[PDB]
Amino acid sequence: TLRAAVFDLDGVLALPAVFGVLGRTEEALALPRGLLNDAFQKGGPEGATTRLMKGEITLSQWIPLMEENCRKCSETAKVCLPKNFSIKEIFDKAISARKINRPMLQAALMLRKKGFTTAILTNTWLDDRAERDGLAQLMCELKMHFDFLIESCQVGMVKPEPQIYKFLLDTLKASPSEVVFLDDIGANLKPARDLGMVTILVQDTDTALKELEKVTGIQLLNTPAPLPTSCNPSDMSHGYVTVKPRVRLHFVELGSGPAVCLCHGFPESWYSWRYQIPALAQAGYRVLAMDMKGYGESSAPPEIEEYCMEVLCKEMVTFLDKLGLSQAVFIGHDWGGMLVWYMALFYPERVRAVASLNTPFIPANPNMSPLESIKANPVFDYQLYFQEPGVAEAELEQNLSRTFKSLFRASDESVLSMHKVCEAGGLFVNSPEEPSLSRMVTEEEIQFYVQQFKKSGFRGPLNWYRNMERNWKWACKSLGRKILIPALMVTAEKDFVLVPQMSQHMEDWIPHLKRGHIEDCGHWTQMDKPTEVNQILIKWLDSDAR
Amino acid sequence: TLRAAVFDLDGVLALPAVFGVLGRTEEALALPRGLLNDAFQKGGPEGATTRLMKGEITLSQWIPLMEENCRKCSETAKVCLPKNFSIKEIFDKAISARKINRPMLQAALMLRKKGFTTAILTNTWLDDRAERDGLAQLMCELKMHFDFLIESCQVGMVKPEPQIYKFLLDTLKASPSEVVFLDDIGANLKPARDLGMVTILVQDTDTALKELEKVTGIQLLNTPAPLPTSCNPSDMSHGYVTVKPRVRLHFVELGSGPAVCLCHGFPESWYSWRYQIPALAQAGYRVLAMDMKGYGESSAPPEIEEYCMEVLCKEMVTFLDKLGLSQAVFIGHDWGGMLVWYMALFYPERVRAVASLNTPFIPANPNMSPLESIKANPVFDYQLYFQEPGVAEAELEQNLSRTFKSLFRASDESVLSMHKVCEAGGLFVNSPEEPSLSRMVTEEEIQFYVQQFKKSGFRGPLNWYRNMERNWKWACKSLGRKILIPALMVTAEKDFVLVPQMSQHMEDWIPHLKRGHIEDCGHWTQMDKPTEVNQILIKWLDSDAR
Ligand SMILES: O=C(Nc1ccc([N+](=O)[O-])cc1)N1CCS[C@@H](c2ccccc2)C1
Ligand SMILES: O=C(Nc1ccc([N+](=O)[O-])cc1)N1CCS[C@@H](c2ccccc2)C1
Repeated sequence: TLRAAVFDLDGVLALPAVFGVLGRTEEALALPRGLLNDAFQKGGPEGATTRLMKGEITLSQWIPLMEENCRKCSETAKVCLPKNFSIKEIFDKAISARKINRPMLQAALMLRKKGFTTAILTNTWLDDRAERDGLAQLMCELKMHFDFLIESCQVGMVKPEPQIYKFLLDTLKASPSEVVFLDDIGANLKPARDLGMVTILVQDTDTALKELEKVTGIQLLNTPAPLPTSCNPSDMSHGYVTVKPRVRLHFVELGSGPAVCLCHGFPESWYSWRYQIPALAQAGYRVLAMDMKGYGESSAPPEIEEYCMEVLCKEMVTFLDKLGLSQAVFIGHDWGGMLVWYMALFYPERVRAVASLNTPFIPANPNMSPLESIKANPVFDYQLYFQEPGVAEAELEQNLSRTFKSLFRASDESVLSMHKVCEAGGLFVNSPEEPSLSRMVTEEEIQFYVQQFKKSGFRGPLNWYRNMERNWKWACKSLGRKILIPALMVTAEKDFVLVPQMSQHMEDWIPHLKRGHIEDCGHWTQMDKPTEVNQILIKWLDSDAR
Repeated sequence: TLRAAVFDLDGVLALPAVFGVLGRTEEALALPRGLLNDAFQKGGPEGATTRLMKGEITLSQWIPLMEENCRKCSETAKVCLPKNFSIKEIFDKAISARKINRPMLQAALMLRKKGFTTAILTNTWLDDRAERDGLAQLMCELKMHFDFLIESCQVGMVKPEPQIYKFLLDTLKASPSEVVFLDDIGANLKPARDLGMVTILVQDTDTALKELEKVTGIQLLNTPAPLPTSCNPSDMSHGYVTVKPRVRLHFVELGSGPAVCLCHGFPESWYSWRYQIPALAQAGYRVLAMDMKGYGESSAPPEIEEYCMEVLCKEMVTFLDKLGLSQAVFIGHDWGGMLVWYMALFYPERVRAVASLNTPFIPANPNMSPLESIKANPVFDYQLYFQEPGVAEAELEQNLSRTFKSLFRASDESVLSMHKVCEAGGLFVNSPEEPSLSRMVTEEEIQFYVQQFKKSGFRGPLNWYRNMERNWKWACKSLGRKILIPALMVTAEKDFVLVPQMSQHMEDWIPHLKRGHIEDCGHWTQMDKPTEVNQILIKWLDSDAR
């Protein structure tokens, strides 16, 4: 019974095969057929290429040796190489053109999801070229999805030598009959077959995957669109900044490029951005996913006033100061969306661009108390329930698993009524003791929220709702301003608390506002429709946020 | 008696004054004298500029109002404004030209060092221009050196209104007679003087500083070159990455731009880079200053083999993987310098560029055991003392303060002999019990090292020396390679362990190697000559590392 799948890199996990460029070059330059591929393999086990693949020499030292072999071959073939012939240019272009074979990666991802151990086994080189970063980025993107990456230049062994296959089996801790090995080189497949491994010669991806699903008994072809890559909390870089004596802010950090600060809502976590963090970093951004004040590993002081928008925003500015960031693009959802509009209004010099999921920008009404404004909307009744210190804390803290399972539900999963919460006497009074698991979350993801909230509970989080008057007075100071930095408003069709129509007048205060809209999407935007959130954010980031 | 110094921004801490550009523009465009400065102040307390400075409107909303005022003024003066007249262009250029007044900043730094509370009090605006980052960067660089930054647009008050001065005194927690207030605007100085503050009208910096030193009794002019900005450990962003089940790596992170990974030596800390971290971040880099494996907040497993170069390097690659960095420039000192050359040799695709302080690159001799090679050099005797587990640990751990005070000494401060350490029976056998404090360190800096080493002691650190044979065998695999990525070798004249002459053959293996050399500099390069280390590293980074 199979339990391990091994993939080659060139011609299997990445296409077009860097190998196939020698053939393409011969054709484009009208050189004798196989001349370049012959110079490439010259000397066989004792030649320059084997030394390169074993890690004896680097790619830059190999380049002149390949050029000498090309000349020796051309002399024998009684031909002339072009005037401007460059092995470096040929390989720079070939490596740059080589991209991940997405259906092959999806298959390896599915096999690993079904309990297989997966590995990449590759004949590769030590790349010291000026443009080596492109390949580094490729290898980084691919390697994260596999249990092991075995590189010939690192192990000092090369396919087809039998030792590399015994090394593979030893790292896999598996007998050969338990292993599928996929390669585009028939000669490199032979030693695996000779040991009794199931082997697949890869020409076109589709046939290789039909052979692979026939042999594993797992559907890999024509399968539904998979979810974006999520985060394993223990595999992340965890950052901590003290913003004032009793307050520290925690964040998860991934990637390089312009800083993108992700601000979650109520009652959430940095982990609410789990499907966005890997995608935004892959898109060329440095992601800083916060635990907002009152949450997870960030400090949660008890005082109500520690949670007014003026102080929360001041602390986020201090957070940038301490990290040495002059700006960040700010992306918020829910209460984090409210903070992000206030960051744009009060600190435009620190905000590269601003985006909000669900939360619209609505200016303070100076002729009405915020209580009156909240009371006018029947959907906002739950906010009055949140006012009295200790009441919502007791109910939300009574059974953590029940709390998250009841809150975190898709629009079709009997959401939770938000009207007559005060009349009813609580949020979960008409809710089951043991709610069913929403399709948006796994049991393990729920238990991450339970564990996070065990530290500080709901006092700090509920305090974000307890500064209505304080926030209203501060917001009134900004009534003559306009938001003129790049801005994105993303609406969610089925969010019945933060309804798309509530955002209809935003243009009056943000004239150049850009929009996104997600249909069949409830309040929990990020986990409800992760693929579409990612597409809308990356498109806006690359156009408007550098 | 004075105890607080307050500085204006424009014309005082930053020059040329953005104000003075209206005059310059009038002259360059042959417009009536004061026409632009008159349109700028139009309406006085009720005009567009006051609304801007109070934060009622942003800089982008103000721009058309200033243009209307310019036209109204020109109509009255019976003149025409040019065809291509643009307030935006004028202000973009003026703000971009405005730089920190370094001697004024040095004076504020000296006053704060002598116990003064310092503040910036400024009439400024909410900057939402596309080029707002330049000013954001300026404000960031300046604000870090002060106790308070009071901005008119944030407090909704403006100089010369008396309320802003009462607000200043309340934030300073000081009576007016205790405050020096420096401003380039005579009208903005009057309310401070009226309250009884010592005031200084700033025209030329030199006269202002003579007035300032006369009044405080502190030398601020013609003073020696100050040290670069250091780090306060509690003010930094602290990062943590798990690289494998029992191993986590700690780092301090500051700035934005290409990732620069700082690797300390023995027996050191991330804090050994304290004078480099702020300077490199200011220079446009993202600094990651490590606690190397075995040190500070990083894990310190007991096994010798956990500290061989192959594993240390593999873990540093995993560290980049987990942070989502395809590359970093690697800068090492001492044992960190050795690791960084090995990162370049084994993982060139992950190393943007490589620099070493003191540690040369010397290839492994395959015809001699590493023990023999170490025994050949009399200065390397202390390494034989470090071999036997527990022996050097007991001596180095006996009195932590004595350990660091004995080790950390400048070339002229009776360093410590490194020959006949085994014969002598220890490192400190001819050393005093209570060593004097080196001029390189303060008592507080010593106590930071003491506190860090209290966690794991010297077992993990000494284990870096205990893998001679293991490192020699691994290094021999790289004997046919050359280092062809950008490389910097920095030599220290008076390092008598890592002598400059030991680096003389490096070109044979690193043909394009660049060099730096520091005269009158001992082993502790970073703290011995911080200004020169900073100059050499920033120059090489901007030329060779993007
Ligand atoms: O209550 C909110 N969202 C929310 C989040 C979670 C739940 N929940 O039930 O889990 C309910 C509501 N909001 C956060 C974004 S704006 C905020 C708001 C503040 C002032 C006025 C109107 C609306 C309301
Ligand atoms: O011992 C070293 N430095 C050092 C650091 C601190 C002290 N000290 O006394 O504090 C003494 C020596 N070295 C680290 C850089 S290369 C290393 C080395 C390894 C192998 C062969 C020769 C030299 C020696």
